[PDB]
Amino acid sequence: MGETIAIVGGTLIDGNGGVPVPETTVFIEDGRITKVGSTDQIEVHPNIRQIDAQGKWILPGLVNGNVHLLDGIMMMGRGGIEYLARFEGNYYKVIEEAAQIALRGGVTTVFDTWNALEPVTIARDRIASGAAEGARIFFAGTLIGMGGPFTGDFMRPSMQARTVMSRTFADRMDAMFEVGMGRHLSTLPPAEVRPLIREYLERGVDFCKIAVTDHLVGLLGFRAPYFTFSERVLDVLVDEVRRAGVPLLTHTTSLEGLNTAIERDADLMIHATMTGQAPIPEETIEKLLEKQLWSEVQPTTIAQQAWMDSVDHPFADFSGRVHHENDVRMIKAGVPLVLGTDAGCTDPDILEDMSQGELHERPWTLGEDHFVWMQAMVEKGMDPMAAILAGTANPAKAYRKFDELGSIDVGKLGDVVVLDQDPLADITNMRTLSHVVKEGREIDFHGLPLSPLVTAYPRTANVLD
Amino acid sequence: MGETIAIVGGTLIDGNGGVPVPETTVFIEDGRITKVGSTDQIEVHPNIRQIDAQGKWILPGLVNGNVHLLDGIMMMGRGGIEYLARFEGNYYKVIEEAAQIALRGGVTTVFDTWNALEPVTIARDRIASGAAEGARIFFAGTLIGMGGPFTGDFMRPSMQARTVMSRTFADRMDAMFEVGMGRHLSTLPPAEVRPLIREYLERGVDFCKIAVTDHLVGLLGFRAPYFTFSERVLDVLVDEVRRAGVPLLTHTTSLEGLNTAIERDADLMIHATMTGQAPIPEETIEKLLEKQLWSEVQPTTIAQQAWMDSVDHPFADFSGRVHHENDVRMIKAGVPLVLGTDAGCTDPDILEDMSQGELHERPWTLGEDHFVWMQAMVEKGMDPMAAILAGTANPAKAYRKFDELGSIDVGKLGDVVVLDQDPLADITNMRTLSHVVKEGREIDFHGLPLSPLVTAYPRTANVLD
Amino acid sequence: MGETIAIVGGTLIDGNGGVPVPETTVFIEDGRITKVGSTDQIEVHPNIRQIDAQGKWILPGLVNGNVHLLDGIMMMGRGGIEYLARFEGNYYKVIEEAAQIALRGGVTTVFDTWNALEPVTIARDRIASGAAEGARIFFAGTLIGMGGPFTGDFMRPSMQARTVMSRTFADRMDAMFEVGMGRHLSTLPPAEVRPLIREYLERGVDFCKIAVTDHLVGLLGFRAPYFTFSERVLDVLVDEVRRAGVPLLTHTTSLEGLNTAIERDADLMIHATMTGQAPIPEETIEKLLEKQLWSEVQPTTIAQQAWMDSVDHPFADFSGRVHHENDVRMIKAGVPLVLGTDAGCTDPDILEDMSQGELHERPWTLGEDHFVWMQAMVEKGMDPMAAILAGTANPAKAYRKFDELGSIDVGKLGDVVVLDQDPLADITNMRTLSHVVKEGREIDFHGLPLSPLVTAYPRTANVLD
Amino acid sequence: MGETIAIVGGTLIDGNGGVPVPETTVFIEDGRITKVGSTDQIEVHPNIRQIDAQGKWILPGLVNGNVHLLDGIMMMGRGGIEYLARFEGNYYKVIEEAAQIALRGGVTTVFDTWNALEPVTIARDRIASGAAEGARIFFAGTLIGMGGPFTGDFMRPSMQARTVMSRTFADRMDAMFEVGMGRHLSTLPPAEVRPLIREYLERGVDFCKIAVTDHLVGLLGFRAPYFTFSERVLDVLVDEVRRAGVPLLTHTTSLEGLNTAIERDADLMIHATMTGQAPIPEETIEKLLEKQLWSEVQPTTIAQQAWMDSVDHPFADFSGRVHHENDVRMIKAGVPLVLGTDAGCTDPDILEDMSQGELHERPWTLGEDHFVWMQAMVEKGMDPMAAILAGTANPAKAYRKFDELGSIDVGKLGDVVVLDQDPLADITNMRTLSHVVKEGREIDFHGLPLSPLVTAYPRTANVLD
Ligand SMILES: [Co+2]
Ligand SMILES: [Co+2]
Ligand SMILES: [Co+2]
Ligand SMILES: [Co+2]
Ligand SMILES: [Co+2]
Ligand SMILES: [Co+2]
Repeated sequence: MGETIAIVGGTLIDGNGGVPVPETTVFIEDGRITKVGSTDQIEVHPNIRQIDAQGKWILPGLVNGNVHLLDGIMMMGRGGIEYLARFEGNYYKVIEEAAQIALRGGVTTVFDTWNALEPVTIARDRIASGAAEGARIFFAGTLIGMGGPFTGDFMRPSMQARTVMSRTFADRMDAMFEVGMGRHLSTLPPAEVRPLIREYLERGVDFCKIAVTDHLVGLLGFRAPYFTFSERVLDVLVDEVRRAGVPLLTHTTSLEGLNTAIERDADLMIHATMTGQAPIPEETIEKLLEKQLWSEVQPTTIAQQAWMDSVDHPFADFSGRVHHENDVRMIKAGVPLVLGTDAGCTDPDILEDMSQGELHERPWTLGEDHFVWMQAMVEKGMDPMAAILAGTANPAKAYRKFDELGSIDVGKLGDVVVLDQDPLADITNMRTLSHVVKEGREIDFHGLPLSPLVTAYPRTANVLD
Repeated sequence: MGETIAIVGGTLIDGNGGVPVPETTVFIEDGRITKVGSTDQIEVHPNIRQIDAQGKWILPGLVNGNVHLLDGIMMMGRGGIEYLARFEGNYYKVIEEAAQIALRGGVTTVFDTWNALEPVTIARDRIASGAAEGARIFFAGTLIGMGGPFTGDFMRPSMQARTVMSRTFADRMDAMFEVGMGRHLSTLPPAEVRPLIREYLERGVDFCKIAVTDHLVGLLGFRAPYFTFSERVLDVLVDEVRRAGVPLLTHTTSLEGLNTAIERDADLMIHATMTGQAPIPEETIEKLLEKQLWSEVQPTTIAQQAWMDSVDHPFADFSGRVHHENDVRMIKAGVPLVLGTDAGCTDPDILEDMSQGELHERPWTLGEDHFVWMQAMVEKGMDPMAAILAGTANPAKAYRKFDELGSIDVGKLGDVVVLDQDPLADITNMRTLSHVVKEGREIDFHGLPLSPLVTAYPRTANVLD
Repeated sequence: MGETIAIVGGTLIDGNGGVPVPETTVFIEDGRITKVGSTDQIEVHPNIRQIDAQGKWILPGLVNGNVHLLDGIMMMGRGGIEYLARFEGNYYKVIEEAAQIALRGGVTTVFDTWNALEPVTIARDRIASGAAEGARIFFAGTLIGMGGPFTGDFMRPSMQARTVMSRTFADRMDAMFEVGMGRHLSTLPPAEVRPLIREYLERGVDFCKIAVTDHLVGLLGFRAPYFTFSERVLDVLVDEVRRAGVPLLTHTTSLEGLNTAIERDADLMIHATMTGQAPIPEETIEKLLEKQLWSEVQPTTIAQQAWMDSVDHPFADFSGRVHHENDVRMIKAGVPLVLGTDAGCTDPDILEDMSQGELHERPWTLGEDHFVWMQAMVEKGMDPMAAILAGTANPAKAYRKFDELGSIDVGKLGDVVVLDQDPLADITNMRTLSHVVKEGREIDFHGLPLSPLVTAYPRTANVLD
Repeated sequence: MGETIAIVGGTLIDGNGGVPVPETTVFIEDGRITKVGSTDQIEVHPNIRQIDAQGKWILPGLVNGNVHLLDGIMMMGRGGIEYLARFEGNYYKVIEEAAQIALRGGVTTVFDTWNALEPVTIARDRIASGAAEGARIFFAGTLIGMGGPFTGDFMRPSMQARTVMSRTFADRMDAMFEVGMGRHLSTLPPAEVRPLIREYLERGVDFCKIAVTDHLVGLLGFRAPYFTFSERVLDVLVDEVRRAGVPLLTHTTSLEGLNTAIERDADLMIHATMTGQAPIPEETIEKLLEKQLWSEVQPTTIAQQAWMDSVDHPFADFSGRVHHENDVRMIKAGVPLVLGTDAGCTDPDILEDMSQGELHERPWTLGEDHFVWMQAMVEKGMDPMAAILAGTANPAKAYRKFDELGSIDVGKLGDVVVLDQDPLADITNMRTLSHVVKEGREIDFHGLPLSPLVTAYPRTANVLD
């Protein structure tokens, strides 16, 4: 799948954190970066495709450490039934479309931390083999110990999908997301858990995410967290994940969940600063610093948060108040940080419901969510370069892919983006994409997605042959 | 549109109620009945297709006075969202499939008293023109003064679809069912109602059904009925319907509603015997007998009603108790009765939820509903011949189509069915279809529907190209 | 129960609409007004109690044409169960306390248009006989054709009390409000309705209120009104009310309901300008003018309405937008208008839930609601004198009590209030009460209610003997 | 506090499990047992009150290891609001009434494992001091880590009290049950949990019950259990409980919860056999046998469980199926068992809702619950003597009160009951009480409760002075 190209004469930001290098040239052959250096210092035979990066900035291909290519954030409110019913038969194409939408924003690698295993496998495999366009996918499959989209984990007091849908359909959806690893694992002794997780890991996942704490925030609010498992069952899960040799992700929503994750040396802790609206103790930050563990955080911009607060939004507490303070203090301490957003490609019927306030700097809008993330983190005092490293090298490191991707270095995959303006002068300039390259192949990124499916709109009631 | 055929040597039950005529032959040319006579009295040039009816019974094509080809009854519980979301783009084909399923049951003409106008129009016109297969369709479009499937008229206290769906989708679905004739009509002065119903009737409906009473039984139960309109607004609606020259249907759920419908000389009174679990007064029945108005009734069988009562079903009061007694008394009195069922082709995911008891002699299962109706009515004392007429000639008379269909008479359309066993001996023998003929064309009815859509099952999550 | 007193030397506003008379004296003997005229012109032997009305204004005792002394507005949202459970055993005392709270605001006569018959009878009879303090009560008992507080008439989609209370208690409350005249009347033929309403009227009510339209606004919103009865059953009810010789009240929520009420010559039409957010036609206003019928209207102040609109309040449409326009146009046409508010004495636990915006110029706060009403109507262009007549003579006339009360005239009951400042200069000066007299007895109105019950607060968990 | 009496000539079942000792006499002085011996071996100076026990059986005062004197089980369905609103002001008297109803059933000591702290304190102290009648009370106060009756811990998907009640009342009720030890504890670091539980234990509780697992079965069913706290927070709680010198109780709803409780050497494990409908592993039972820890279990009888299954009751899985099998296996293994029921004195309006089947051998009906427990356990194979010990000596042992009560031994409190029939011959004969003695004082137990409060019925709407 690799091709050959040269990105010529731009200011290079290679993702290793150093001072940027002007008039630099990147040379990619057969997918891989072979030469990085000064323009005058190396030659481009004109049988070779070139991009003119003069006056422009060269960055590695962007990396999102947490997306849902079947839109999971939606399923936690309105729209789950209609979306899943509408696209049954085509989930892998929904996933490919979402990957393409991510690619349209410069993101060449996505890490999907919750999805239905079958279609995300199909889509990853098709994208890897050139059979389909889109960002490179690595996935967890399901979240261990969490129920599917029609269980309590996606209910609200006034929103209970199972009251208005067939049990059969609901069960069929819950099964394709749970894959046998749902809430019932909490009823089992450790020796019955071990084989189930061992078998699950043999199914081909790139990493494993465990629900250390509950996923009941839609039902109970933010200040009543639980643990999904006893700690010895949790340790069973963790040990089997280590046996399988894949990275360990955690889902936590309390201070004690966070500490518990830290003491398991999690490779990546998803929304680590979501802590039941209780402030993270200095001790916990000191552990993150001593152990050099990666925390993913999911912030809101000043504007989005203010809008949320202005309408008493139900998820105003997800990133607001004490969690905002957590983000600020984590930044100021210099802990290892990873970009992730829970973003997905939201159904247009649900988008059409939304006010302009809801849409402006919306954190879950796949394709723009990473721009917004970097903006929000910089609004909280993060250094623009660190913010770029967060969306580039850091997730590669956390997921153990930094030998293949995440920085522009010889031997690594030729994923690259070119920006018209300086992202270190203004982080919103990350939006100023003009070229996108994946494995040395330049992408017509403005013409993505190739075959609109979810994003096809408006919708015709009776399509005539 | 029409073809030529002859049905030979069967006992004729012609639909006019007379003594059955043995060793009879029916001859059809270009869609029209040209000869009815004794067998040995008419030659069949044997280049002409023949059906050997010896030892068999010949009936007119069956007629159902009330169906919903988009399954409305379903939308009054679980399944509306998934069903409408899954088949958006294809509603007319859902309707054609249901029409074919009706045809598979011996029904050559269906009267649809609530549906979405655009797709039922498309389907009717394509079936009429030969572009699609199915029973002949006549329709009301919407019910004047009723809300769409995501309004109060389909809610239950613990079933509120709008709480878990996008407003945009809900609104789009309510608009294609309401077509501007929803609950808001109840807020208008008469002079502003007039143009809306005038314009509605210009959209090509075959008849018009008015909500004399409410449709809130799902929300409030059976003992709290309302009137939808004032008397003078009702005067406006009725006047405009009569001026458009189409039959007037009514929806009534109370004794006063029924009386109000009788006083307007309604052409057909849908579930006339549903009257708030209050018994129909003798004077009302005597009004029905004197004005000779058609009542559609929707009974349950003994087994079904008993299952319903056993599991304390929400709609046990639809046809149970006082409504059963109403049915019995209407039968004994000999009022004019019409077969109708509110049946539709139910989504297989919803059917798969059902127990054997729910499914057995289920009244809303399109394709078997009319058999079950006749069984149920004969269980209550109806004369089998009367029941057969209720499902052939009587609907045609009520809808003013008896000049074209509903009996086997010279000049009428050549819609015919053949049974292997005597329906007058045992009404369940209506199920023993061996031949079905529509407008002279014999139908391969065991092979319907042609292109399973709703009824395609099981459903595949990811269909590979 | 009458006593003797003289109100000396104040500017008299007698309620007949004329220019106010300065230096006037009102002389009451044994409950009745015996002399009204110039101060110099008549003598007060000093064995006689006097109030010094110098520099002050003399008005008749205030009259509220619509209250609920068991707080009905509350039962339509949160708090019904706890209130009714807390005060079972003492409803007549709740009612007396509320009457006393009305008296504290200058209101000497209240008309209660929905309540539980037994306790409102007990309280009226006790207040009339001196056994208990409070405003004079006249009542309807229940609203004919409406369900009790635990039926659909007080439900909202997210508020269903019967899901969390005993059926037994709920039924017991529904019975004491319905008194057999609930929703089931809609299921009956006219000849079965007649005796039930005839019997109900023999139970001792002062007037009868009929639910011409539905009471489902909490469940369905404002733009889906129904009629409770067929018009001939409605006419049965109306005729029996005329037979009984008591005033006819109507509840309407649509233009057609309003017209229907008008064509029955209703003595008082409660919230007549509540019309499904459709504008009242000129023709309907012309009928009100030609027939000189009384309309009660329930407006909001500019401030309260703005607050409601600022928080998307669920009952923002009760008096806002088109209904505001209705009020304005009714005022500008000069139709006969009556003050009423649906106000009650709200449980303090429910008041404690409320923001300051909700409480400021709240229309349903018994004891201040009439001040607010007059303010709101004057904000809409009503003449202050007409606004005073609306809360004084007009309800007396509508309910046919103007021969006994509602104006200061010889022969009438000696109900009087004294104000410190001029209500014709600023209508909020209606708040400046300094004396209150009922049947010639001066009231220590600042010390009401005598025996706090509902208003007793805070509430002690364990009261020790 | 104590009195003097003698019980003469009965078959003694003393609570220590030995062979029953015929023609025995028990002698009590100033509340204390001083003599147990053969009849003809001890003289009764006949100025001393006597109970003729000839032909009768003498048992220790019965003991219930788990009740709720404010009826908690009720609050998990319908009735919480009405019950708490109706009796605010009088909670301690509700508690005393329930204690008296326990006493009416032969129960002289009750252990209340969830209640509101203030009123249960008041009631315990007044019963202890002679100021009120009833069983001796020992209490936990609240359940550490559980929400109050208007939190998620008492919700069902279609039962959300807070949707129809004032926030103020709900909050006030949640505060008096939680006492600051609610769900928010799960958000805290260990060092901030420590002072709260330290201070909680200083408020005078007799023991402390910890929510090891969740209390969301009403909301999520039985197969989705969680842990309330991390291991180290649980360490803090347990450490502080042990340091306060009171018994440690646990609430567990999973196998891992049960194992976690066993590993902490809990003094009593409440509904130990409720384990997510997953069978208890043999190794857990063997742990119980080796550590000899007390398990409270809450079974259903055959009839009751069968009624429950017949009507598909929400709590059929509380004691049915795998939990029944757990009970059976625990009985066969001979683990230490304690009688407890979660029973309370249920509001008569709620009882009046119930069918005969619901009421028959109902496990939560205080005053009969312990009889039903013993019946249910003997139905599962328990030895009647063992069952009797489960309801006398065993709770006293688990709560560390066996030095004072639970057997008839010299030095212990003179709590005694007399039966007319042999409970070892048929366990239902535990119902044949003829005498009840508390601390030497014979109780007029047929005359309890003294002052019906909750149980006063029917309820009068308007009580005239
Ligand atoms: Co060269
Ligand atoms: Co912007
Ligand atoms: Co059958
Ligand atoms: Co004199
Ligand atoms: Co003010
Ligand atoms: Co029994």
